[PDB]
This record gives sequence, C-alpha cells and structure tokens, in this order.
Amino acid sequence: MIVLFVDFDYFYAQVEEVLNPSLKGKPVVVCVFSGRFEDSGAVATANYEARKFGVKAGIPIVEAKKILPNAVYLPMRKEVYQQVSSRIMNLLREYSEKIEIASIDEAYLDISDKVRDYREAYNLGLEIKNKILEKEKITVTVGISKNKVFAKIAADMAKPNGIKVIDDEEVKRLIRELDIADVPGIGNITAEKLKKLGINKLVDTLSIEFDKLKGMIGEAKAKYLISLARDEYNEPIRTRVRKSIGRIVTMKRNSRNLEEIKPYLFRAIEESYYKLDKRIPKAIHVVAVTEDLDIVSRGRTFPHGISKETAYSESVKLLQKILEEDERKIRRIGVRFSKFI
DNA sequence: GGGGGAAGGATTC
DNA sequence: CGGAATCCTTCCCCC
Ligand SMILES: Nc1ncnc2c1ncn2[C@H]1C[C@H](O)[C@@H](COP(=O)(O)OP(=O)(O)OP(=O)(O)O)O1
Ligand SMILES: Nc1ncnc2c1ncn2[C@H]1C[C@H](O)[C@@H](COP(=O)(O)OP(=O)(O)OP(=O)(O)O)O1
Ligand SMILES: [Ca+2]
Ligand SMILES: [Ca+2]
Ligand SMILES: [Ca+2]
Ligand SMILES: [Ca+2]
Ligand SMILES: [Ca+2]
Repeated sequence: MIVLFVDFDYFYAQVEEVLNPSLKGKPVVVCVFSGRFEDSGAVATANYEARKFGVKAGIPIVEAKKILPNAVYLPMRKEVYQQVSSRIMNLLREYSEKIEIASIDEAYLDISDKVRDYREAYNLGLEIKNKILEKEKITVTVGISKNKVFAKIAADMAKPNGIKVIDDEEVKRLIRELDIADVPGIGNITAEKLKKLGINKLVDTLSIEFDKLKGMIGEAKAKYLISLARDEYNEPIRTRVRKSIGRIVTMKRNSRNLEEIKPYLFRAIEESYYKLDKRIPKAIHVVAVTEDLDIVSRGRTFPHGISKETAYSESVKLLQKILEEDERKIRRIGVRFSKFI
C-alpha cells in the first residue's frame, strides 16, 4: 500500500498573500479577535517570516504585537480559505479515487492503483506539487509512505515547499529514533505523560506493560502507539464526514445571568443553522467556556430531526441545566449540532 | 458480561 | 490569551 499526503503550507496566511501579492516577503499574521477589547484574540497562522521571530498559532495577539508591532495583522476569513481549499481538493481528486480529506488543509491520497515503486510515486508528487501551484499559486508539501501516519510524519519533516519519502527501511529506523511527541495524534498532555512512564520512542511502547500504558493515555491511544511500534498500523484511506457543526462566541463580559446570555446563544444558533445547510441534526449541545477556560456542556438527542424552532426552544433548557450543575461564571457560549439524518 | 447508546469530560489542532 | 471539531470515559436499560 502506498499513501501520498499533501499539506498546504502556512495556509491561511498563504491565501491572504495570493489575494494580495504585495504581502509576499513581509511578515503576515492571520488572527481571530474576540471583541472584549481592541486587539484581543489569538493568532491563527503566521507565514515563515513571522514564525522565525517567535510568532506562531496559539499565542495572544498582544504578545505578538510586542514582537513584530510592524507586521501585517489580518482578520481571519475562513469562508475564503475554505473555497480555495475546496478547489485544490477537486484538483487532487484527479490523481486517485481513494482519497481522504482530513481538514481544510490536508488530504491523503491512496495512490496505489495509479502507481507502483516509490520513485514512480515521488514523481507523482512533484507533479501534484506543481499543478496546484500552476493553477492556484499555492505551495504545499508532500509526504509518502506505507501508511497514513508515516506519510504525515514525512511531510512534517520535509516542510516547507518539500516532498519526501519514507520507505520501509527508514520506518524501522524511526520506530526507534523519532521522538514520540512528534507522532500524529499525540499532544502536550499525553506527551508530558509518556515520560512519567519512561517512553520517548515508539519502540518503548513494547517494553512497558499494556495495562500500565493503557492507564495514562487511554486504551485506544495505547493500542495505537503499540501498532505503530510493531509496524502493524494500517488504516484504509477514506471519506470522513463532518459529524458535527457548531459555533461559540465570547461575551463582552463573563456572566451567569440567563437573560444576558440568551442573545449570544441565539446568535450562535442562527449562525449554526446557516452552516448546517441541507443537513438535519438529531442532537444538540449547548457549550460554555468558564472564565478559567474550562468547557462544560449539556446536550439532548431527539428521536427525529431538529428544527431551528425546536433548537431555539431546547437550547434554553440546556443552558439552564448547565447554570445549575455548576457554579463558575461564563465567558463564551455556543451550540453544536450532531447525529445528522 | 456486554451490546448499544446517550450523556459528560478531556484533547488535539 | 480564539475557536472548531473530535476524541475518550462513564452511566444506564436490559437480554
Ligand atoms: N489555536 C488555534 N486557533 C485557531 N486555528 C488554529 C489554532 N491552532 C492551530 N490552528 C489552525 C491554523 C491552521 O489552519 C492550522 C495549522 O496547520 P499546519 O498543518 O501545522 O502547517 P504549517 O507549518 O505549514 O503552517 P499552517 O499550520 O498554518 O498550515 O491549524
Ligand atoms: N481531535 C483530534 N484528534 C486527533 N486528530 C485530529 C483531531 N481533530 C482533527 N484531527 C486531525 C485531522 C486534521 O485534518 C489533522 C490535522 O490538522 P492540522 O491543523 O493540520 O495539523 P496537525 O494536527 O496535523 O499538527 P501540526 O501543527 O504539526 O501541523 O488532524
Ligand atoms: Ca499545513
Ligand atoms: Ca495540516
Ligand atoms: Ca506545525
Ligand atoms: Ca507533536
Ligand atoms: Ca499548526
């Protein structure tokens, strides 16, 4: 089996450049402003010029202006990045049939019935890696290996504007030389946990006992790391369909007043329904982020689809159920819809 | 014991 | 310090 992985480079910031070439060369920073005050939000993306000075996704806009006060701060425009993304996907879908769109900027192509030999694949990369830019002017990275995971790991290493292959021999070298923190699916919390057990390489997962491991990262996660280490990881490429659509907003003031919240919650719902498009959800969750950034949320599932009217109706019950089962003040409130018909 | 889910909390990105 | 979506873990009804 041969998996080819494409990943659009510094995507949001890269699109704002295609749309405004002048920016190419200068530090660009796409961010999300909440509203509580001027320049209050987080950074979503930054091109490499901005990154090499310490600006990366996740940090406070304030903390970034204090580093590159003279950088171009642009507001995020997801609807645009989504359309540009959709065109390229369709552009990718002309190489394989077996295709898995992971996110707005990633995709896995099972280029197996279209190719052989790694060399034959690599070439296919430089190809894809070139039609995209010809037609859309976007630069991407390609990674290719035996399974989904190593193909990604490859692309991570080989970025930016790269292409790279990890044959079966190189995989073996990695299963024992690569930091676990760098395995897809593993994050800060689970990462800073495997240490507490004495694991830093995929290979370690074989030493530790299954029950010990199973109890810090989880049974699913555990089985996942073991499989990669035994080199038994092999998941078919496929589809993936949004199983949930929702929206959350930050209120100008943290509050516990049902009347104050209601308007923000209703804005979330109306926005949510628009995105639902022609999909009927049978479940709904009200979601709230406390001021210490916790997330609490109550939902209800229905034996049939939900109408905006029922949605407006039920959400208020859920918003209360919450306000009761807890004590903290609310900062952000929103809704999520799932179990589509 | 465990299927089959709904409901609640935690993570990754 | 923002926001979207998924991912895991527990509780329940019952054969
Ligand atoms: N806290 C966050 N809030 C909003 N969006 C975020 C946040 N953290 C990360 N992201 C988004 C922005 C990007 O779409 C994406 C980052 O993807 P990434 O695949 O790691 O590639 P890269 O190193 O080439 O640059 P880029 O990340 O921007 O695409 O996730
Ligand atoms: N909750 C989740 N747990 C694990 N993987 C997820 C989750 N949600 C989404 N993904 C997957 C599918 C996404 O397309 C993919 C990655 O999104 P993304 O912004 O690219 O990069 P990344 O997670 O790959 O880390 P990096 O910052 O190095 O690029 O992760
Ligand atoms: Ca990317
Ligand atoms: Ca990506
Ligand atoms: Ca990254
Ligand atoms: Ca990592
Ligand atoms: Ca990232």
